[PDB]
Amino acid sequence: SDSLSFSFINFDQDERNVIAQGDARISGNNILQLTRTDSDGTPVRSTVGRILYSAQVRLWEKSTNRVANFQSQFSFFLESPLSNPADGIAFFIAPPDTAIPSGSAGGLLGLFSPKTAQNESANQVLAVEFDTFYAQNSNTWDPNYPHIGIDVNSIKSAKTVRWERREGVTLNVLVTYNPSTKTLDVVATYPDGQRYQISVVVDVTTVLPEWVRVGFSAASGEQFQTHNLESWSFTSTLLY
Amino acid sequence: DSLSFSFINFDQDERNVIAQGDARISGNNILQLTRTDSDGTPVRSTVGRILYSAQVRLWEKSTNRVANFQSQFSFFLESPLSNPADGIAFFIAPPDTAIPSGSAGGLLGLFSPKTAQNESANQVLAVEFDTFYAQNSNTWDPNYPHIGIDVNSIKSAKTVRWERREGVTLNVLVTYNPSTKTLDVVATYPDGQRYQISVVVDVTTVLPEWVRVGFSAASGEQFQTHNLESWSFTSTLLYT
Ligand SMILES: CO[C@H]1O[C@H](CO)[C@@H](O)[C@H](O[C@H]2O[C@H](CO)[C@@H](O)[C@H](O)[C@@H]2O)[C@@H]1O
Ligand SMILES: CO[C@H]1O[C@H](CO)[C@@H](O)[C@H](O[C@H]2O[C@H](CO)[C@@H](O)[C@H](O)[C@@H]2O)[C@@H]1O
Ligand SMILES: *[C@@H]1O[C@H](CO)[C@@H](O)[C@H](O)[C@H]1NC(C)=O
Ligand SMILES: *[C@@H]1O[C@H](CO)[C@@H](O)[C@H](O)[C@H]1NC(C)=O
Ligand SMILES: [Ca+2]
Ligand SMILES: [Ca+2]
Ligand SMILES: [Mn+2]
Ligand SMILES: [Mn+2]
Repeated sequence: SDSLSFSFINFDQDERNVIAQGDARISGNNILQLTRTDSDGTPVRSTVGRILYSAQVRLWEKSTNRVANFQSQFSFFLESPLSNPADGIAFFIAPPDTAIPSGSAGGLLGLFSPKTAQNESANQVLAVEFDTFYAQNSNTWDPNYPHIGIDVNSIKSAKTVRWERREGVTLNVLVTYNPSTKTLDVVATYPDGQRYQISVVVDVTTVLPEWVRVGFSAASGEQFQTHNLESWSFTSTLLY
Repeated sequence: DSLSFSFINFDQDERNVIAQGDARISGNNILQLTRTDSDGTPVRSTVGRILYSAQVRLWEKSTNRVANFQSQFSFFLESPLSNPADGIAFFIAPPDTAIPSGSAGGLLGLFSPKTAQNESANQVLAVEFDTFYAQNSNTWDPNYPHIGIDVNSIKSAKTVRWERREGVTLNVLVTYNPSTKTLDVVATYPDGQRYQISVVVDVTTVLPEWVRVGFSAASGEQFQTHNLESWSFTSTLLYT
């Protein structure tokens, strides 16, 4: 597999190329609802939901030293009745058999396990998070404000940019990886043009195995919010 | 909504290919569809096929959408025979398509003998590169080597005369334009010799909404290797 690209303008309830994990569901409105809701559609506590595209991505090839670029465009919105809505949605890359880690329903966003969430040598996850909950005595790894973060085998982001949550408002996001500069880029924009940028230098060949899957994860612990992905398009090309 | 992938060559640890029958990846990273012996010599009575694992949304009734697609591939054939058989085809079929019974020969791994010329029993769209045409056996063929477009029948809706070139790679582009409902084929040899064949066909009447795409080849009493060097594919669903 030298390249893979796909696009979801919206989500089909009869979608064939998605792996749904945990509470992830596609609504009759063609929205992917990651975290669980009750019978009235209200977000609930202690829920994790993830999707992965079924086709695997060859992110790099050790035997010829090729490394893939990639680009992921998506838009999402969050809804909650709470003052401190939690926990956040993330675009992430992980090994093809990745499953929801134990104890990940909360600040670990469905991506990490508590005893190893800050130990990079125990993880294989590259993620772009949209973190809404940052209480310093529980989400201790976080900056003390909502943020967009790039996670490199740790729930403690290698870099963050301050971010404003907007109840029910769609955020459009472009994540790009340039192999030649080993730069992972993140641009996020609200409908009014309000923008957020963040980037890090990361060598994916030391962070992830050669074959990966790509997708999204969201979680709520004691505090909750819905995490609604509306669209997603991805592209990756393996290059010398 | 859309999908694209490419194989510059074939990885022996591929994850997104469904192989059927005798298809395998060689040490040169070539997809060898039909069976070969231990010296790489073609053998009788063999079918091999591959399908990309991710399913293609070829059309959607409820939104009156039909997808375009393009398939770019290079293959070469080798045989010691003066009448080498039977051919390779790019094809599209329902997602659970399996090698039909009796299809190791002129049916190209695509059709079953009883139903091979009965469009009412088949769900196959294919572009075939047919090297064997003996009129008392492959009665459905024209009496010469040919490239043909097959619509639910081994009897091509249209063919163009073609020349087989031993061991030479043929470059093929197949495109489907849903606004003109035209499937066309441009095949080119390295010296520039070109072949053109096209058919007005409405995919919504020949194939289900969800399909898989790939290749098939076969040999019956006569034989040849059917070697796929590369394949790139893209498909986008558009309003019609
Ligand atoms: C109001 O709940 C906060 O305080 C509780 C007790 O001090 C914590 O248990 C709780 O943490 C859990 O929920 C948060 C928010 O969903 C989550 O980030 C964390 O991982 C725990 O699951 C929260 O801090
Ligand atoms: C030399 O074999 C030819 O004549 C034989 C006797 O009539 C046929 O059996 C034979 O047909 C089978 O092989 C061909 C070539 O591989 C294939 O096209 C056909 O489907 C049969 O499997 C061939 O015509
Ligand atoms: C980090 O994880 C590694 C194994 O992946 C382990 O050997 C090490 O003890 C861990 N370090 C800490 C501080 O937990
Ligand atoms: C053609 O196929 C259809 C559907 O399988 C079947 O009903 C019909 O009897 C066939 N006609 C023939 C055998 O010519
Ligand atoms: Ca957090
Ligand atoms: Ca034939
Ligand atoms: Mn964070
Ligand atoms: Mn033919």
